Amino acid sequence: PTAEDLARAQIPEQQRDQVASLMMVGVANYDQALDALNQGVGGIFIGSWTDENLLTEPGRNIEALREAVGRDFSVSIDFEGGRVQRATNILGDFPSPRVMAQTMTPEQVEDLAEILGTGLAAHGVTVNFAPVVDVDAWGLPVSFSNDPAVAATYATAFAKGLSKVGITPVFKHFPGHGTPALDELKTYDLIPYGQALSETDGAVMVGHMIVPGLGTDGVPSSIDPATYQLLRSGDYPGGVPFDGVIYTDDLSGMHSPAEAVLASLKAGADQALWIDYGSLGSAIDRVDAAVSSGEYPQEQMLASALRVQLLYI
Amino acid sequence: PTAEDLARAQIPEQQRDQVASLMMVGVANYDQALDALNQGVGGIFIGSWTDENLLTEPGRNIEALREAVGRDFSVSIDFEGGRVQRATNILGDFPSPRVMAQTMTPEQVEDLAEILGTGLAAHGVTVNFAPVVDVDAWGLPVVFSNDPAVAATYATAFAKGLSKVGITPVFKHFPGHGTPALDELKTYDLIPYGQALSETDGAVMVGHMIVPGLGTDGVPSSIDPATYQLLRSGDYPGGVPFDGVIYTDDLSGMSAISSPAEAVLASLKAGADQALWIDYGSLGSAIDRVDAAVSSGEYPQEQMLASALRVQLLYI
Repeated sequence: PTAEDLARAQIPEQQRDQVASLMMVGVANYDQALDALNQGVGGIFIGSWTDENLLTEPGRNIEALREAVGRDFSVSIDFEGGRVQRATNILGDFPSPRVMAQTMTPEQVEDLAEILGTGLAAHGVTVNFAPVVDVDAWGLPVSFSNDPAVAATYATAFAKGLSKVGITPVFKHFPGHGTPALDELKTYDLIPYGQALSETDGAVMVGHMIVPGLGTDGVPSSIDPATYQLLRSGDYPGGVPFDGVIYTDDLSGMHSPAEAVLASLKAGADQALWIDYGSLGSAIDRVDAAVSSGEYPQEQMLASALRVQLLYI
Repeated sequence: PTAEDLARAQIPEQQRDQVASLMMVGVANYDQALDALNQGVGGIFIGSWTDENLLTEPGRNIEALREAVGRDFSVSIDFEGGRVQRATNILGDFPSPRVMAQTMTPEQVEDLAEILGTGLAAHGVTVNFAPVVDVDAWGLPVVFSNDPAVAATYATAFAKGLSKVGITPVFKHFPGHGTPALDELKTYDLIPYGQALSETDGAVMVGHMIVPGLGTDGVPSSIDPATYQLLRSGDYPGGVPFDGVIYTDDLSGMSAISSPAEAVLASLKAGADQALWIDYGSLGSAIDRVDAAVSSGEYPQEQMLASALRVQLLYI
């Protein structure tokens, strides 16, 4: 059968569970994770402060979660290099992107991601919110004169090593940094997504920056429909259309959380990421009601739910 | 012209510089490091106590130290995985040794150490106080539980990876963390040193633990001469004689189970080649204390110079 037809068959039956699958919440421990997944959430996020026993404690780690929940779900982490977190004592860390491109070859970085990704996979991570593809992050510090082709080359290698061991890489943060106008992003920070999305299977995460000339004035990109339409169409130099899953950056570090979740989904996101402090049920209430009222059109919601289900096939 | 001849010729001229070459201190920043190095210290130790700019700031990094100081010197770091006491975050980190053994092959661990070591080398590191060879660090938590052959296999693979990129690995902590009696260590925590010291060029760090059945009752291993004699002779199951450089664990934190200048002298007298400590305020005092001990014969001159030769060999 067709993979899409198989995923369509895995879309949840109840509408509350359909919209819940479009959300991904940061969790602090095993209990919070199980409570979120029992409400239908499509995935959980392991944050910098997340209890490390959730990775290592037998009977109360990710394998136990998959046991207690009889469905497929995503497990994300932010493992991009050069940043200590609770999970570092367990899983290690990449160097900072600047150190990797300064001192290693693209082949070493790809081989490094395969090895480190092996430890991530063995602990039940399925999504890594990395690599950064910001051009200046892979270059030397201090408008600038870094090379987008370098950022594209190393990000592509990094992502290929993760994919070899079954970890979905996610390029971030679309459409890039340096608030410079869209035209200036198209000749610089947008270039790496070209090679990134045409040579790997990675997903994309949209950031909160406000881009003059993209969509509506003063609106963060993560909740502006023009951002997602740009990603879908690929209408930028070197861009290729993208029909995979689009994540948001953490909507809590941006509105109320529930309104921000709905705002991002309505704009075109497939996975609304945020650090849940208990408001998950209120968000599901608000988003399910928007589908019933027509504020969130049903076919857009179901098209996103199909993209989410394709992750598990 | 042998390798040992070339190193013997680079041994410092004055006796004060000779004994100071047997010391290695933690440094807080570039200005402190350059001041330590102009006092003749053999090497510096980068850690969580160190200004991160010392690794990165142009004109104030390690490369700039090597330009300001004529002679060769060592730059150590503790970069091992699973420890919170990290010098910096820009270099990445290994997974914990348990995670490495659980989830990766020894071929992956070797290649991992070669890759991460490349970043360490490009920032001026020459010595890495890793790997731990304790059997339980490489196995599951304790319920003869874990297999010393696994610790030996992975610690050896880890060490070979660092060497490929010019970083000296240091096996630690001799004669073993776990305090069980020497006879017990001989059947367990001492086993990995056999493969480590016969298959690699790694150095060895002696710890501070008090081992019953080894030397004087109640004396930490780092200042007991019997620890170093055991390491030199390889007088334990599977052990080979080791004539490389022997480090002490951080002398500036030896616990109350037993002054800084006296600790340096005691560890060198006992057989160490590199007296290591973190709090650099006592460097001048230690140079004075050990220098006078060589003049008075308390620290025999041929022992001190043999150690100085081992140290110079790291640079040839």
